[PDB]
Amino acid sequence: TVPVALVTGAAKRLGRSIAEGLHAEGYAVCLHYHRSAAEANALSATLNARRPNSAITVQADLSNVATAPVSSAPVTLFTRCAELVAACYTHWGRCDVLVNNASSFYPTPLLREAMETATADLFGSNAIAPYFLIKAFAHRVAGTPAKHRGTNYSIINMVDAMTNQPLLGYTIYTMAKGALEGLTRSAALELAPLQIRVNGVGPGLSVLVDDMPPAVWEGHRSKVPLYQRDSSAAEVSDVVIFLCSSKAKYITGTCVKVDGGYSLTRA
Amino acid sequence: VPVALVTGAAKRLGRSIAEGLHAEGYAVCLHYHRSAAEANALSATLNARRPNSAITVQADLSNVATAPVTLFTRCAELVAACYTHWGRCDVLVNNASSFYPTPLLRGDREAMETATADLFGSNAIAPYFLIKAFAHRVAGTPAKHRGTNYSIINMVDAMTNQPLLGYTIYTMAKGALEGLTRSAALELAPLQIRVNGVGPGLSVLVDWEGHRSKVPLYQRDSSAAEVSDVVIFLCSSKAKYITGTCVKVDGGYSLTRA
Amino acid sequence: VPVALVTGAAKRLGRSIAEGLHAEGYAVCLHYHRSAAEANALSATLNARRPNSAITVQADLSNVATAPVTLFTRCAELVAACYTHWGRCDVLVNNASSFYPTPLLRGDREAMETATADLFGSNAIAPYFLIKAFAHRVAGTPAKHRGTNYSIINMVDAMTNQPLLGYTIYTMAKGALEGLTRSAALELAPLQIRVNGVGPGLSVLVDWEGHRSKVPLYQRDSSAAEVSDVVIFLCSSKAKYITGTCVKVDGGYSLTRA
Amino acid sequence: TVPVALVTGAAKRLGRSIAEGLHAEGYAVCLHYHRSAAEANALSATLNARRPNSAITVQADLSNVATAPVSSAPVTLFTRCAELVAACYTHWGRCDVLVNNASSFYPTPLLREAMETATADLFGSNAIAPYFLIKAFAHRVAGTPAKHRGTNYSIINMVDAMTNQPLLGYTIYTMAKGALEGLTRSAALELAPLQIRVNGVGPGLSVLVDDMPPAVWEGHRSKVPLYQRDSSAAEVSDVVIFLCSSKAKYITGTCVKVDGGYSLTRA
Ligand SMILES: NC(=O)C1=CN([C@@H]2O[C@H](COP(=O)(O)OP(=O)(O)OC[C@H]3O[C@@H](n4cnc5c(N)ncnc54)[C@H](OP(=O)(O)O)[C@@H]3O)[C@@H](O)[C@H]2O)C=CC1
Ligand SMILES: NC(=O)C1=CN([C@@H]2O[C@H](COP(=O)(O)OP(=O)(O)OC[C@H]3O[C@@H](n4cnc5c(N)ncnc54)[C@H](OP(=O)(O)O)[C@@H]3O)[C@@H](O)[C@H]2O)C=CC1
Ligand SMILES: NC(=O)C1=CN([C@@H]2O[C@H](COP(=O)(O)OP(=O)(O)OC[C@H]3O[C@@H](n4cnc5c(N)ncnc54)[C@H](OP(=O)(O)O)[C@@H]3O)[C@@H](O)[C@H]2O)C=CC1
Ligand SMILES: NC(=O)C1=CN([C@@H]2O[C@H](COP(=O)(O)OP(=O)(O)OC[C@H]3O[C@@H](n4cnc5c(N)ncnc54)[C@H](OP(=O)(O)O)[C@@H]3O)[C@@H](O)[C@H]2O)C=CC1
Ligand SMILES: CN(Cc1cnc2nc(N)nc(N)c2n1)c1ccc(C(=O)N[C@@H](CCC(=O)O)C(=O)O)cc1
Ligand SMILES: CN(Cc1cnc2nc(N)nc(N)c2n1)c1ccc(C(=O)N[C@@H](CCC(=O)O)C(=O)O)cc1
Ligand SMILES: CN(Cc1cnc2nc(N)nc(N)c2n1)c1ccc(C(=O)N[C@@H](CCC(=O)O)C(=O)O)cc1
Ligand SMILES: CN(Cc1cnc2nc(N)nc(N)c2n1)c1ccc(C(=O)N[C@@H](CCC(=O)O)C(=O)O)cc1
Repeated sequence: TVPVALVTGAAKRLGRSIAEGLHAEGYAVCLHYHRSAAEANALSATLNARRPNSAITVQADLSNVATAPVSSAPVTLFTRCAELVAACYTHWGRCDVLVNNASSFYPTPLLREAMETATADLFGSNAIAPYFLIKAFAHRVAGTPAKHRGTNYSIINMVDAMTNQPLLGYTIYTMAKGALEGLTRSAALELAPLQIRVNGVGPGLSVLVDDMPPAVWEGHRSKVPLYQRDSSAAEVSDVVIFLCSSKAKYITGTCVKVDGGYSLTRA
Repeated sequence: VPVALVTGAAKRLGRSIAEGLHAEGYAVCLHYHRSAAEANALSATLNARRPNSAITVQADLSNVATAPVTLFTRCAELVAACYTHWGRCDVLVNNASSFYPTPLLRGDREAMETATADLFGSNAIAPYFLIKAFAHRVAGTPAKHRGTNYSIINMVDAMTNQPLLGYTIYTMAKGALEGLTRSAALELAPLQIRVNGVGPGLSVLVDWEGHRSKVPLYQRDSSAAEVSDVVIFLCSSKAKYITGTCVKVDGGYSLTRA
Repeated sequence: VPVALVTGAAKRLGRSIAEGLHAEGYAVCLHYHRSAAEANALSATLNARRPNSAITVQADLSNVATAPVTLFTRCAELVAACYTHWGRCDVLVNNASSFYPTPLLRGDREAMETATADLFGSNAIAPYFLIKAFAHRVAGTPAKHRGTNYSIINMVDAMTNQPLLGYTIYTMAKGALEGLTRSAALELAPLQIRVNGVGPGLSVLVDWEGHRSKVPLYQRDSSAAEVSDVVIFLCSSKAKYITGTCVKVDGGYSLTRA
Repeated sequence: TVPVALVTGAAKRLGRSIAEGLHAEGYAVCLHYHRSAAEANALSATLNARRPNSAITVQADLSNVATAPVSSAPVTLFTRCAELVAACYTHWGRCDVLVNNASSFYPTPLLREAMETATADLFGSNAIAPYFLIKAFAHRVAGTPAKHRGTNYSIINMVDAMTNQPLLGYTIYTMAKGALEGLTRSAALELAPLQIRVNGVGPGLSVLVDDMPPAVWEGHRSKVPLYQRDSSAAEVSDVVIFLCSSKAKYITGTCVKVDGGYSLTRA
């Protein structure tokens, strides 16, 4: 049987490595994107060239805002999330794995309309959208006759090993990852009767090159105890792939740091 | 005369905190949403004990616009009310909180959206804006006239790490509130504003034998004072080196397993 | 008149805790190992303030036999000393602790063995036996005459989760002490004995700019009182619902990263 | 190249599944035992029959006590630990992985000579021995010319997902696993310059059958959220095997619970 994975924010960086890793194990993957349409579609062609009808793309703004319909009233985040899960059942009749990877990240310093949009985008992508996606995912397994349910349902939330040692100026982001840790434990307990495992993976510093200038990149990366560098995308994605595997079937409600020991440091 | 702003101060733990802060000598702003009678009464009682020592401000802390006025603005006005009235705000206790189920399994969408805005707003988004407004006011006060003992206390939950079945949005919001405690504690340290949490286990359940009987210490839920006295302590000059920490007040219930 | 047993009470934080407990009215047993002069002096000062309010007992708390006498026996005698003298022991503060490096990399074996016995004994094995002896005495006292406020405070470390390079045995012993706090808090709940921890960050470093300057709140280490006042609070009847918990007193240093 | 793993307490149950799992990946394994000599030696024959010269056995009491020499003065735990690591270099010239699995577990209620032996056995097996074994392991890699060091050194400590919700009456055991968590973080930081990763795996309830009578076994196992049963030995060992793999190379200083969500419960 060919299981299916829905990966949010899958066009590049960590999300693309998670989609590639799952595809390498045999999963058909639904690649969600927000602004990186070209990149998502290129990845999709690359995957379908390797194995036909093994990848599809779907667009969505996961911020906690209402959007205009694509054909009466404004569409809610809840609906958009339900439609992402639906795309998987419509195309392949199942959704075995959900990886909540999409996430906005920018400052919200404590010391007008921008603040409201930042709250909805940072909390929606990192926490409210994952909540609605898990709810739609669980509803679809619950509506599937037991004799037709898959045998290895897994949800992975991408959290952050370092949020307990806050990055100064990123309060809303930090709060939203703490809510995501709370969703991981609450959903793991609640969904355990359906055999749906829910776990987190929390990178420390990963693929810094694209986000920081040389000198800043060098300076951050030097404080990681193990290897004195940021991780590669595969160093993170291989752990997500292992948690979705049948070998990790007794693991639920846990968050695994993939941080090279950065959380063990002190100023 | 120091000033304390207590959210959800009309009754139960919020009332107990206001009383305790009032006994150490603070002037207290009693925020309420639906409990106007109870709020006004408490205020009258406190003013009877010591004139012009209590006021009341109403506000919905759900993350919704009202007749428009955003949540932020409402939060800022609550902080502005302490200044306007008494010219200062030294303590802030984020206690108001909605709490009911949001089951993952089994007009409905609109109610779901109201529930996320109410549970997330009261437990996390409002506390954030309140913290941001409190900070902005301390920063704007010339160093020479600042208070010497600014403390912000967030009421968390000792048991959210062992989730209550069917309360996901609430649990997620308390997790966001723990994050806010650590982040604001770090960022507001230069202004000497301490930010800490207090996490009750089972408290004032009546205001049940199945639940109470599982608490290791005393086999009962706590009284309101058993929690507010901890909150007053954290606000005292003696807990001056304590910041970014959450103190459980749960009789050992978090030490238990099924 | 309640009685407190403070280990490593001769100076620094231990001295500050004894002073603070003495000011709330407790009779205090001042344990010491090598600091006889300082211990005896403190005792004289306290007895000058209030007659027959302080004593001194010497004991090595390393996990070694002495001239044989085991550590357990020595621990039991320390508890027996409070009873013998004043007929009661209501509070126990496990503060004594050895702290020096045990590097993983780069007669030697005998010194390694002395180091494990001293660091593990003082920070964890002694506290265990002391707790076991304290419990045994409360259990043996007819319910009718027990105290009404038994508290055991273990001095932990807010920063052991971000280890100091080269102090493995010490870090492991503080981890064992956190375990003891939770286990004894759960097991001693029926006898109403509370067991909690207090974890300093950087305190009384002189009794350094590199270290101090990294503390978010105040950019300095704490004073002794900034830590002992927390310990006295936990021992007070007002923190009666608090059990099995560790309170950090670190100025936010545990919130930092390299 | 054939890497070597030293597994303590490897004769049965979880330890034997960890040794079997590592051997299946190609490692030569040194099987340490204390009282289960016959069982250790049988496993050793089974492994060597599958692949010659791939398994050896070594005996040792890991309690923090001195023992009589096997040929002047009484031998210390430190020496016995160093000799376990030495056995691997003597036989195969290397020791790539160390799994600290051996552990005593029995009550030490708070409410004569037995207490001293319990303290040394419970703290030695669960914490002091792991400390000395890691120290000997690190010393041997440090003494190996860099050009000859292996490329994937990993130490795994078996901890306990449930020690933060203490089992009534097991104080010394609980304290010793807390010290083992402290050793995991301290050693991960200190050894990171040598690229030696140190992580923990913490089962919840596993292979209960042998340790509990039917009715008690049934009652405990029913409180696990996921599956309402205790785990199998492989459900735990597959996670240890994954953490020793090159795919887990950016993970250090972390403890992964394998508990079916049991730590998420409350009384
Ligand atoms: N990189 C690192 O060091 C760290 C990573 N993590 C976590 O790992 C995960 C992956 O990290 P990384 O690859 O760096 O993440 P990115 O910052 O690269 O974001 C991944 C994607 O999320 C999407 N996204 C952002 N906002 C929205 C939105 N409003 N609606 C829908 N999608 C949105 C984007 O899609 P598009 O481009 O299509 O718009 C983007 O490509 C994240 O959850 C992150 O928080 C945690 C700690 C560190
Ligand atoms: N009680 C317990 O066992 C526990 C409590 N806690 C925490 O302690 C704190 C106090 O607990 P408790 O006293 O039980 O709290 P309540 O359930 O009694 O609520 C306190 C108050 O908050 C207010 N509130 C609710 N929704 C809103 C809203 N949308 N806008 C503004 N105000 C709102 C109410 O005001 P009004 O009545 O005026 O409308 C209410 O009186 C809470 O943060 C709670 O999560 C943690 C764990 C356990
Ligand atoms: N100071 C700090 O920054 C921090 C302290 N803490 C903790 O707070 C507590 C108090 O700290 P601090 O005041 O610095 O402690 P110290 O380093 O000053 O030691 C306190 C005392 O413990 C005693 N002691 C040491 N070894 C033994 C032994 N083998 N047997 C009996 N007694 C012994 C000593 O007694 P004598 O002098 O009479 O021999 C000594 O005065 C400790 O548990 C410590 O780990 C935690 C983090 C930081
Ligand atoms: N089973 C479970 O539910 C749980 C397991 N864990 C942990 O997982 C690991 C494996 O668990 P499990 O298989 O149940 O363990 P066992 O209790 O079966 O013990 C494993 C082995 O440890 C050895 N051992 C005990 N004392 C000593 C000693 N003094 N010196 C040397 N070796 C000694 C034994 O060797 P021999 O037989 O050769 O004497 C024994 O076979 C342990 O660290 C345990 O604490 C944690 C939580 C739950
Ligand atoms: C660790 N990290 C990498 C990084 C890149 N993309 C991500 N994307 C998401 N969704 N989540 C992350 N955690 C994330 N992290 C970082 C960390 C700090 C700064 C940095 O400090 N940047 C600010 C400035 C710092 C400040 O506000 O003081 C900037 O915008 O330049 C950048 C990237
Ligand atoms: C601790 N608590 C009291 C209580 C009362 N008011 C509060 N108010 C707020 N704001 N926050 C709280 N945590 C809170 N807690 C509890 C604890 C357990 C259950 C109980 O087990 N309840 C469920 C079961 C859930 C379900 O199956 O729907 C329920 O329906 O409430 C209720 C209240
Ligand atoms: C917080 N502290 C003060 C201090 C003083 N006495 C104590 N006494 C006890 N019992 N426990 C403590 N934690 C303690 N702490 C510190 C903190 C850092 C360093 C410091 O960085 N030191 C190293 C570096 C280690 C090395 O490379 O060997 C050292 O040699 O002590 C020293 C003392
Ligand atoms: C979860 N577990 C399985 C089990 C079996 N072997 C192990 N072996 C080790 N080394 N470590 C473990 N954690 C471990 N755990 C348990 C848990 C409780 C009891 C049980 O309660 N046993 C006591 C009695 C309980 C009590 O003392 O009150 C007994 O000896 O019968 C037994 C096994």
